[PDB]
Formats: sequence, C-alpha cells, structure tokens
Amino acid sequence: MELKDDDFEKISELGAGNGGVVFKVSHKPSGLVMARKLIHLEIKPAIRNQIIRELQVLHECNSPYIVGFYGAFYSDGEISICMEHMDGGSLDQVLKKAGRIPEQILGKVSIAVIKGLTYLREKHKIMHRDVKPSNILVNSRGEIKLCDFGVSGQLIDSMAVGTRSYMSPERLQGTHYSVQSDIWSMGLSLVEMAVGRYPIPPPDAKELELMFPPMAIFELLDYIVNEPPPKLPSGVFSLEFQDFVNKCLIKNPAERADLKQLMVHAFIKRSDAEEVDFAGWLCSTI
Ligand SMILES: Nc1ncnc2c1ncn2[C@@H]1O[C@H](COP(=O)(O)OP(=O)(O)NP(=O)(O)O)[C@@H](O)[C@H]1O
Ligand SMILES: O=C(NOCCO)c1oc2ccncc2c1Nc1ccc(C2CC2)cc1F
Ligand SMILES: [Mg+2]
Repeated sequence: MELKDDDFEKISELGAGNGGVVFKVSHKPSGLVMARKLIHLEIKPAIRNQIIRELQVLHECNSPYIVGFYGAFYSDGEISICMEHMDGGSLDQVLKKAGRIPEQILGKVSIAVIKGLTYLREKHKIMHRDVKPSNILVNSRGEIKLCDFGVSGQLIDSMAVGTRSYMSPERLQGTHYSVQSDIWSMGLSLVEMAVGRYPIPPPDAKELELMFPPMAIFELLDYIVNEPPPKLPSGVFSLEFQDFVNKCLIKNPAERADLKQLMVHAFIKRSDAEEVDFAGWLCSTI
C-alpha cells in the first residue's frame, strides 16, 4: 500500500538531529504505529524523484538487524521515510539513563552491528556511512537494529557536522574512504557506550578512578587524525573486548579489522555463547 501525508497523524515527537526530525505517527488506514522521519530539502522535482526512487530499495532490506521500512514519499519541502517504530529508542538514549552499558550487553550490540553491516554489504553493496549510538535502535523484544544508513546516493549528495565526529581518520582527511570507515565508527561507539561519554579526548587517570571544556572543532579532528586512537581502559574490561575495539580503531583502514575478521573474533565468539536477557536489561534500564 502507498503512503501519503494525509493518511498520517502525529502521536508525539521522537526527537531530532542535524537535518532530520522524527515523529511517532499513526498510519490511519492500516492502524500501524510508525516512525516517520522528515528531511527538509529545497530541491527540484527531478532529483526529489530520484531520491524517492532510490529509497525504494529499502523495501528489499529485510533483516532482524535492520530497521523495517514501510515506505517513502515527498510532502512539502520534505522527504519522509516511514519505518518501524522502535519502542526502545537509540542506544544514545539508553546510554543517557544507563550511564554505562555492561560489556555483556555491548557484546550483543556488537553482534547486531556486524551482522547488519554485513547484510547491507553482502546483499545490497551498501555501506552504512553513519554508525553511532543514535542510529542503533532497540526495542522491547530485545532486538537491535541499524537505521539511517546510506541507501540513496542522491540523498547523500543533497545533504553535503557538530561537536563530535564518529568519522574515521581517513574520511576526515579526504575522499579516500569506504566500508572500513564503518568499522571505525563502530569501534568508537562501543568505547563511548562502554565508558559513558564520547571517548575523545581520553579520560584522565583521575577521571577513570572516578568512574570506577568541550573541544574546539579543529582541536578534536586534529586529535582523531593525529593522536593515537582511544582504548578501553585496562583492567575492568576483558582482554578480548580490548583487542576487539583495538582492532576496530586501527588508524590505517587496510590494517584495521574487517567484517569477516571481526565476525570470528574471540570477543564475538564469546558473546555469541553468553546467555543475556537483553530485553530484560533494557526495560529495567527504563
Ligand atoms: N525508527 C525509530 N524509532 C524510534 N525512534 C527513532 C527512530 N528513528 C529515530 N528515532 C529517534 O529520533 C532521534 C533523532 O533521530 P535523527 O533525526 O535520525 O538524528 P540523531 O540520530 O539523533 N542525531 P544525528 O544522526 O546527528 O542527526 C534518535 O536519537 C532516536 O531517538
Ligand atoms: O537518517 C539519515 N540521516 O540522518 C540525519 C537526520 O537527522 C539518512 O541518511 C540517508 C542517506 C541515504 N539514504 C537514506 C538515508 C537516511 N535515512 C534512513 C535510511 C534508512 C532507513 C531504513 C528504513 C530504516 C531509514 C532512514 F531514515
Ligand atoms: Mg540519525
């Protein structure tokens, strides 16, 4: 069935970001609750068609690890993407209430992200391009799914920054980037979720014993691309987790681990085995 603007009705607002705003909406004709992302773009009907046309491949993106697609259309200066409402929000949100995320959970998240990136790569030749905690959604059935990935080339072009980059050093420095870049974004996200805050600059020895100003733009990018990469603090994380993220945060994208390798890494194999009531822990956390 086709989706259109008048067939919808706002329930609440799920939040916004750089460029987009997302509503919890009811699709009157189906009765389905959906998340509707609106993206403001002043753009000629020729390209706004190609964008909508390119977004249709989302209908073919079905995975337990990828957020469901209902449909996409253009309204009034805004292209809408309608998707599965994830009643548990983004890991960004859960990080806020949770403070830290237990290594055991993170291992479950890691599994989802890898399988999800793998799905997008293997079955669609799509790289994510924007991996961070807010584009990893969770729900009450304990599912973990990726969203806001780079399906439509033209949309990418039409959106052509903030105070926190999850961009790999190679992408910060040029155009010489690709799927390895997502691995970095993951690594960083995990360290952030692991620790409780954005890992750059790394915490003082003090700040660490405590757990257990905001940087200038250039000052931060200059760190990412030129200082050694962040690390899980010794001691309170398994040696396997530490190696996992260290492999993700290698500065040279060709030396950096790839999806193949991470999938059979000690940490993943170990997390695969662990009995974790992710669902139970999530709701407990809310
Ligand atoms: N499908 C969804 N279901 C439930 N909540 C969602 C969904 N999509 C987005 N959200 C929420 O809406 C918030 C803002 O979404 P979004 O416009 O994509 O930007 P962001 O990921 O928060 N930050 P940014 O990537 O810098 O724009 C997210 O943090 C989620 O909490
Ligand atoms: O959200 C994006 N950027 O977030 C900044 C907004 O504040 C985004 O950037 C894209 C670039 C190219 N094609 C698509 C998207 C896309 N959005 C998107 C992609 C996939 C899905 C799957 C159905 C769940 C949902 C989406 F909303
Ligand atoms: Mg987003």
